[PDB]
Amino acid sequence: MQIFVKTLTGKTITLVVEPSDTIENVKAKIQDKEGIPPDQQRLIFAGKQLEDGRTLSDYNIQKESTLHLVLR
Ligand SMILES: [Zn+2]
Ligand SMILES: [Zn+2]
Repeated sequence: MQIFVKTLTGKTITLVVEPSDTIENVKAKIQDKEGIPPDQQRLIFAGKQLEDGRTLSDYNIQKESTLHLVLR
């Protein structure tokens, strides 16, 4: 399973994930890719604000979904 995270400049990060990954796990992967601290990261999927402790499955994030990094 992979997801796409678009940064604030529109750069695409491609991540390998699992349905049970938390948003906090995803923020750690974005930090390794781009050097963005997790506390600087805010993510949305389909208009929903994603919380660190909830999982991809909890938000119905699927293969090939796109998330966005948005302003903190
Ligand atoms: Zn696993
Ligand atoms: Zn994982």
